Amino acid sequence: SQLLNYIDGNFVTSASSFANINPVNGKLISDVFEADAKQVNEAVVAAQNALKGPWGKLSVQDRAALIHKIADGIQARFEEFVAAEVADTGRPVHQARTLDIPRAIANFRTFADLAKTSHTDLFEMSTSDGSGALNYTVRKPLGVIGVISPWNLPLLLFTWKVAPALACGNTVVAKPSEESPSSATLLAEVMHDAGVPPGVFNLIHGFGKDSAGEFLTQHPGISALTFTGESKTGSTIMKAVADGVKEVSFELGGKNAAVVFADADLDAAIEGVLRSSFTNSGQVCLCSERVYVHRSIFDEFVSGLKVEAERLVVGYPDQDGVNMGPLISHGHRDKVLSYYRLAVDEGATVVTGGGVPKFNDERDQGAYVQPTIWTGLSDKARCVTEEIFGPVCHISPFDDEDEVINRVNDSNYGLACAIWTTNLSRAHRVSRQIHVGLVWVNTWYLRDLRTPFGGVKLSGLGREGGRFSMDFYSDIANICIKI
Amino acid sequence: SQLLNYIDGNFVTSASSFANINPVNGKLISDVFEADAKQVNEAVVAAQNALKGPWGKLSVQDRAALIHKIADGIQARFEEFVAAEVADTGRPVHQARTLDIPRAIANFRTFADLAKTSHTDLFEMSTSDGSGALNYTVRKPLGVIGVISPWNLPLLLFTWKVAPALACGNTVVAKPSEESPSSATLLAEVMHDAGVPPGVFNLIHGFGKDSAGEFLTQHPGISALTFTGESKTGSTIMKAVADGVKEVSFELGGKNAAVVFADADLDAAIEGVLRSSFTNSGQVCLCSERVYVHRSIFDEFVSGLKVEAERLVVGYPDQDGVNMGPLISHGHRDKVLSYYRLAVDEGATVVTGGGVPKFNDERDQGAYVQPTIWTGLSDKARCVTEEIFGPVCHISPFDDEDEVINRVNDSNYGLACAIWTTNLSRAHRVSRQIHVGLVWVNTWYLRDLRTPFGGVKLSGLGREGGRFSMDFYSDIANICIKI
Amino acid sequence: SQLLNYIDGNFVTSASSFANINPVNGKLISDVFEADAKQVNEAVVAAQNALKGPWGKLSVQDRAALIHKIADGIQARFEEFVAAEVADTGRPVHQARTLDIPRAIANFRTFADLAKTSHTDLFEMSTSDGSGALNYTVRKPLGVIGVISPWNLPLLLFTWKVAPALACGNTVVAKPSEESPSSATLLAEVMHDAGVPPGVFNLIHGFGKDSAGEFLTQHPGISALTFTGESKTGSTIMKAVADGVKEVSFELGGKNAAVVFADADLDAAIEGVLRSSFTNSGQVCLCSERVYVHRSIFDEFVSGLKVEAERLVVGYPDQDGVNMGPLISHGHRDKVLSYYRLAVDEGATVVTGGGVPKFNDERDQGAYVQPTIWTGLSDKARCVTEEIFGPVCHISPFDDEDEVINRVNDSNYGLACAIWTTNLSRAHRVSRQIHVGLVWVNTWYLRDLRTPFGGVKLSGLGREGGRFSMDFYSDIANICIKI
Amino acid sequence: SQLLNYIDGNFVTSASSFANINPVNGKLISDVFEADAKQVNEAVVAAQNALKGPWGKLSVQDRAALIHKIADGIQARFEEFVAAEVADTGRPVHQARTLDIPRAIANFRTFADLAKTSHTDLFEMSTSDGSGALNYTVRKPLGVIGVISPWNLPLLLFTWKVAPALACGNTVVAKPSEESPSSATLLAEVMHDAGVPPGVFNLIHGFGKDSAGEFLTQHPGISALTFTGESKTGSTIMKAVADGVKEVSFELGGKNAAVVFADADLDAAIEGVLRSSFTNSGQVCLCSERVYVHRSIFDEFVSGLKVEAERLVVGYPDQDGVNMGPLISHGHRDKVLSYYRLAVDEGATVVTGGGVPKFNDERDQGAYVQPTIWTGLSDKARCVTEEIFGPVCHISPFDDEDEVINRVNDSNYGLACAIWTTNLSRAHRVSRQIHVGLVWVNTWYLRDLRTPFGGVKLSGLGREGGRFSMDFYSDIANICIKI
Ligand SMILES: NC(=O)c1ccc[n+]([C@@H]2O[C@H](COP(=O)([O-])OP(=O)(O)OC[C@H]3O[C@@H](n4cnc5c(N)ncnc54)[C@H](O)[C@@H]3O)[C@@H](O)[C@H]2O)c1
Ligand SMILES: NC(=O)c1ccc[n+]([C@@H]2O[C@H](COP(=O)([O-])OP(=O)(O)OC[C@H]3O[C@@H](n4cnc5c(N)ncnc54)[C@H](O)[C@@H]3O)[C@@H](O)[C@H]2O)c1
Ligand SMILES: *C(=O)/C=C/C=C(\O)C(=O)O
Ligand SMILES: *C(=O)/C=C/C=C(\O)C(=O)O
Ligand code: NA
Ligand code: NA
Ligand code: NA
Ligand code: NA
Repeated sequence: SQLLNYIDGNFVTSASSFANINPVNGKLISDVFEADAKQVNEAVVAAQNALKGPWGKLSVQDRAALIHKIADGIQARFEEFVAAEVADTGRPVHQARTLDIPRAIANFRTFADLAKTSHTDLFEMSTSDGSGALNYTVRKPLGVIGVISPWNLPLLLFTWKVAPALACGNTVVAKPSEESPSSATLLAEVMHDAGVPPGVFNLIHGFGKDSAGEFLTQHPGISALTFTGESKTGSTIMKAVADGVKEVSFELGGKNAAVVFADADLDAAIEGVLRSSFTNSGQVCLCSERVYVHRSIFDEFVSGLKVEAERLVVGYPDQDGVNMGPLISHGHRDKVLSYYRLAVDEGATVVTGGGVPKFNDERDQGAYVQPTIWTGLSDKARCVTEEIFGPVCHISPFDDEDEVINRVNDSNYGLACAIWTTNLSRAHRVSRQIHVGLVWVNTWYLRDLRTPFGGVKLSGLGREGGRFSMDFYSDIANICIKI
Repeated sequence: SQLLNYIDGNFVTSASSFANINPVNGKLISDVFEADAKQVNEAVVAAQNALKGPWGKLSVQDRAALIHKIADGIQARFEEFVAAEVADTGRPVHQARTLDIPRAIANFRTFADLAKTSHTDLFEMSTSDGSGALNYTVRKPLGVIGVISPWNLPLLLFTWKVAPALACGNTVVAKPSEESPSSATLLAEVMHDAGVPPGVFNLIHGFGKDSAGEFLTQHPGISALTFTGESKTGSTIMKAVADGVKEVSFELGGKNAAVVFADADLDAAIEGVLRSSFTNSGQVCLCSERVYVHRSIFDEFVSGLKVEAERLVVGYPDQDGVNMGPLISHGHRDKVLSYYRLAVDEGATVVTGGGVPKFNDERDQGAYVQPTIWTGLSDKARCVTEEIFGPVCHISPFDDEDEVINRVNDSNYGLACAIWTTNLSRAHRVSRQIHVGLVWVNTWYLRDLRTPFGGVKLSGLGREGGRFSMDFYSDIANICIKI
Repeated sequence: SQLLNYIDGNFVTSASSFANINPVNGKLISDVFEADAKQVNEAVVAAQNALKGPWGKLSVQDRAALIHKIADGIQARFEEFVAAEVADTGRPVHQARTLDIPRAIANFRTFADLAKTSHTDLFEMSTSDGSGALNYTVRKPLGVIGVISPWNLPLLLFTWKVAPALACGNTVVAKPSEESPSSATLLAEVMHDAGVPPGVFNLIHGFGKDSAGEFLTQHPGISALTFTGESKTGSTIMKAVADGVKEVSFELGGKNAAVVFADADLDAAIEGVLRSSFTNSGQVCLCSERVYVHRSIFDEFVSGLKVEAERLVVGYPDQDGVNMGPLISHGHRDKVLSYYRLAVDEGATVVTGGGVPKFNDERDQGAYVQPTIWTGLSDKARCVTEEIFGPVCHISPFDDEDEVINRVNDSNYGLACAIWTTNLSRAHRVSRQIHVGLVWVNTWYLRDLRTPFGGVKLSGLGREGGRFSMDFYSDIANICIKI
Repeated sequence: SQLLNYIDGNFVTSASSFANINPVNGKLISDVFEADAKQVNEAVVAAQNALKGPWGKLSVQDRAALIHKIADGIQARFEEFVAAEVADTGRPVHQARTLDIPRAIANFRTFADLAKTSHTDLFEMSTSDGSGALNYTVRKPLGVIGVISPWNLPLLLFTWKVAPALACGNTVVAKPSEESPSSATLLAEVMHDAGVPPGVFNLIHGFGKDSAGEFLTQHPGISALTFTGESKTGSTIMKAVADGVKEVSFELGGKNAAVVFADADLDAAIEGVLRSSFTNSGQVCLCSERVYVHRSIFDEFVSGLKVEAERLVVGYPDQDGVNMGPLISHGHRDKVLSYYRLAVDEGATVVTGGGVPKFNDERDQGAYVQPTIWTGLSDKARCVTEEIFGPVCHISPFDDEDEVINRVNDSNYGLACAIWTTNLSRAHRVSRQIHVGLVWVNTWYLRDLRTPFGGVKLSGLGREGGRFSMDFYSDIANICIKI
């Protein structure tokens, strides 16, 4: 497979290519052409020009119809996108079929609909002469949106940004993770086939520092940079755009906690924490890598989770009953296993997992690790405070509600939290005190696309979703008429 | 000993003081104690702790009531605030009495009221199991808000940030401009007398780089930094908070245009542009330093404006009929005069002004300049493209509507624009094509505090005002209940 | 052709039928089975029951998709719907193709989208015990919506009610005008073929008093009655539902004015008033039957409008260049002609029209009248104060802006007004003073479906459109959780 | 003591008067002049005129400040208002001090605040010529609001309607209950002393039918009628305004249930149903006259409530620990006692009360009744299906969740419901299935004034509160500008 850039209506190669590797077996899947600085310029300039072309003349209704046409395009190639997403990342086929590709479709449809329904405000005011004035606001395209996305939910996160950007009339220069370039490239094909005017959507491949990613953030021609990824990368991009004072929107992961209270449905909570720790092999920014369980049910909770975790099938994306594929790459697995070691050095008890499974086939050339549970670490351990981004959790007992709220909040991060309790007052009382952008009670990662999505502290800045995306991806302009 | 810091409920001095100069005559008004890094730490920690004190326990109704009491406290000492604002800045006593102090009181009242009325959102969704779920959002205090304000509308802009910060339940560490520290110090005494709990509002004095401003900016304990001032300082601040990924809100001035079309009420447009160019001696981020006038009325407009500008009385804040005071400082005076010279060098015709008036009294030791009108420069002239922040405007003819719209938008800034026209279609057609955050038609700087206020490009990031401030100064949290 | 009721998923006849007459030539088009009280009761009960079936279990997104399927079904038979609407009413084919059927399809799509995007409110509050409470609101189906619609824009107005009813999860019993039953019956076929569950949508044919309309109105099983038609009829319906305290929504026509100021674009105003007076042969609740024109342009406006009126082609629905078809029925024509003589008796100058065209072919057996302009009546003339609902307008001069505002507002109706002026202040200053639900400036009947649509005084009560429909066709419930 | 009408800024007598009776002892408190038809017309005409006077030139800020001055004026005479409401109704001094008078003050403050903060909508749209159009909406005063209020919470309910009416710029003609005219007459003095312009607020005394109530209702000069009281009276008023098609808003009582599930905090539920049944001697539209208790806790619950009920002190309004005053009147006690008898006829077990207390003093000439509890009635009994409006409740056991939901909903009414449960899923799952306007979980009659308030079925029409009031008491006008 060859994966090219898509710049100003055309697919183009580059001076340099890099390998896309399948993490299931270590095999080469494709050569990917790295955009250089010149090509990034070309994309941004094309994006700037396209804003003054046909795209800029479309009614909101026409624009929304075309975006639905994009989403029809993905649906018409549904299985091709499933296969591309699975090949890049090793994620289970059922996950790609139920979470990944459908969400990418729903992202475009949801924001296409919002572009049609959304309106703005009218404020009337008195003036000293008695004639009054009126202020009204409009939303306009911000301009060229730079989009930089990660490899953990490639098409979902890539379209989570591209859909609202296009729905708001912007043009886009978008750079997918070098680890998972395939579905974004098929998306370029869908755009092209749907007749999206040239320059409106541009796809550039490559890495971050000293590559397409960095060149994007440094380009004076963009009006905003939306990014999901590692928190320190957020800081770097924020510095990079500072001289342009570009608008920024960041979701930057975290060190999320699950809390299980004594009145929880215990079997429900065990299954739910199994899902929150090990979904996508723990490679969701929302995963619970810290878990607090009331002392009175701690042992029974830990025993039950150990049993469920050792029932997880780890293997081929299409394997019967598969629950976990590999990590995204050998590089990421190096990081995760170095934390597996660190946990033991910090004095953890390894409840289950802690290494890599032996398959006695090509999966041994892949990037698999075992689902892993720890117990016995202090709230200050590095494995309990630093984002690992693997299929792991540490479990600790607690006694008191105010105490556990403090321990959950005692973090430089604050993206998400999951709480288990059957008690009505506790759900609402505790949830509002957790210092994060997203709380789930008796579930996890349940998404209504209209809700504000973002984190606090090192976990991000701004919110996206619903009207928060409609506001971020638009110039909000106030027009005051003296009457 | 004159102007003290206010930290954790105590007025405190510092190791070093600096002079506050009266720009009317260059005399010393007061010594101001410069907060050092330790004192800035102390203020941030105290604000962090106050979030856990009784301030954090107030209901929204009680918090609002207390904010109204701060406003009452300003009103109670109205004329003292006027005298402080006038002493620091030389602004006309009438301006301080009508624009500055009332706006500051209205800032607290409007955001107190919005604190009580504002509400959030309820989203219902279906789920696989048929029982559904609820997402609802809440606003919570962001935490400690760092406020850095400029010297041009001292109390107005300082309260513009402090009022919504308090209304949203935050605590505050605020650093007013070294040039105009008096009214913010009186506001501290007002907070004290009102019984605002210690730590909730903290005042630190000093400069930017290597002083209280830089320190505030780099402190890990703040949750956001809101700033009004020069764009390049905005960029410095954006880099400073980047490692903490702190929320940011910037309004950074610009090079604003006024446009007068042939069908304007000519007398009103001349009066309007006289106000937009010379109010506060041209020291408002919203002033029109570039003016475009349809060729059919260009000479008449220039003639009329010249006559009106030369009627302006430049003098004492309590001078009979006074229109303009001095610039804020000799240092700012030097910048402005550097531009007055550059304008001649760039080939400008000096319709009026272009130097400093000769008063033959103590005003000669202050920082006055003349209101100045230029003509004959090209759209690329430095004097036409760089923010001067003085009482000056260049006037250029135009012929076509699409032409003038392009020349207005050909700028790295985009804060505000004023359009003069009596034509219904043109007003709405042209206003929506101007790439700024704020357009006024047939008026200027007419303010409804509910409206989104901010700029595009180098002129800012984000919006404040109304629900935009309620959002920026709050954590927006989403809570999802599985049923 | 025979037109059946549709009740509980089955097309059914009745003991009695009535004739559907083509107003172009007076010929019989169809027999229509009249629903009796007994069949009305079956529809209401089937609708109640359908709330507890599969319909009531659809997620909002699934309900919206099925509603888009209804719209797809109409589109798939677009030309059949065009032919049906034309046959019943005589409207020009081009109007059916551009206004009527497209708006019916748009009505369903607009409200299906609003069903997906709309959300409700979250209010937090403090309590005595310091634990606080939460109030959240939800939208639920009101229950069974009774829909009674008029003959002037049959499918347009029929679906304007049925679309939001269904979108909000209600079930429906709908009674279209006896003059225009055909497209409603086609809509019933589309609903059936789309798989809309039995009892969700019920179509009952008949008249008002002592027939289907009245019986629907009197049935205790409905939860609301939405109605567009004659004002006195709205009053009757309001009395009929009073004992059940049913929710009601009425749009009741009016005696709308157009105002042409001295600075109007005269040719555009002539064309605009031509359209506002004579569209659909003046059979729109929104038509201008009163026109005020500034004295300085009155003679030229009257002359220009006479020319354009006499250029209108009055003829067959598919005749080349046709502008106007007949009135809906002989009965309506008797009413209109009655007013035409009354105008003469009241002292009117007949500028043009005032009678019936003579075709010397089968159209003479139809229900045609001529477009008619009057001049010289006083503001108290009956022909200036009572809604005629034919292709007529009276034109009167004025001198003063406040004067004409008073004359427009001096009416027992207040549905719409159209104003013509090129002046920015005038447009906003005048529009806000007109006591109507809807003002247009320099256009007429330009519809954005998100806007509140409705009248004041005798012209209606309640608003529909956008969120106004979502609120009216829903129970709004507040749920207060003590924490 | 005399109570006059207040019309066009003047207190005026009438050709007739009637007795205001203290229900504690049947002693005459004052004579009340009964406005006649001529006087009502004079009030409506004065309110109509005042719309064009100084009231109507008020900015929204200035109008709100005057409204707050009205509130201040009530606070300034707080104890007098307390005394007037007690005298009229016999309510405990304590309830008047904490519930009635402060809520009346909060009603004006909350709507004055809303008046300042509320804004409207801007919708942009494409047009066929490519220039587009703008639709913006505005709120204007509806006109003259007719207000008719009941005697159970005289000032609270009088001001609940009057406050938003005035906050929206309307003028008011208000008719308080014949049983409780005092606090409203004091309000008129406050309005007057506050400088409220003549004609803005008019107070007319009298009864319903054939008196000031009915006359208001039939007057063609009002624009709306807002009413809280008996459901049949709402049906009467709806017919009365129907010929003018006036806007109507009704809150019409009900037969509200409380539901106590087995996992309720039993003690809390016992206390909560005590309050919900006997507050204001059960004369609240919101009281729980039907209570369902899970079978497993039924006997315990009844036992507990009997004991708490017999603890209640029934006596003088100022009497030591008084919990209950008398009924409002003798006529009303007759109605209630008649239900006490019917309960027995219908076969009910009297757990407690069921008659009148015996004082051996002036109170024996009052209108006291005992707090009563019944058991053993069927769901169809008249005592369990008809509004008594006394301090009575019937308690019935239930077994299943879906069962009790069906029984709660099996009512021609639907105002409020209180649910008791500690379970998170149940509380949300059950609350949304109750067919009422208002649900409380684990509390009762907890009021956030921003929330929508109203009932379904016979219990009302429309919603009031927050923006629902701002919309009902305003004309919503849409203004569409073609560009
Ligand atoms: N947007 C406005 O309203 C506004 C206001 C004042 C000045 N200006 C512009 O800025 C120019 C210079 O004036 P100025 O020097 O007072 O503006 P400045 O932006 O440098 O300083 C304004 C505020 O920022 C603080 N500050 C400065 N440097 C900082 C730093 N490195 N870190 C943290 N805080 C810092 C200052 O102490 C002051 O409170 C003017 O000529 C004008 O062009 C704009
Ligand atoms: N607002 C509008 O758009 C509109 C539309 C049509 C007619 N009108 C006015 O009404 C006049 C007469 O026309 P029309 O008789 O067809 O209008 P109408 O108001 O009497 O009837 C319209 C609809 O209401 C039904 N209806 C009539 N009486 C009823 C009753 N007592 N109970 C229940 N339903 C009833 C009809 O069957 C039809 O479906 C026209 O001349 C015109 O002035 C207004
Ligand atoms: C009345 O004759 C016209 C009604 C039109 C509407 O209701 C509409 O939505 O356009
Ligand atoms: C009915 O008896 C009580 C009504 C209460 C209100 O309307 C309220 O605002 O609290
Ligand atoms: Na890969
Ligand atoms: Na100074
Ligand atoms: Na017909
Ligand atoms: Na009484």
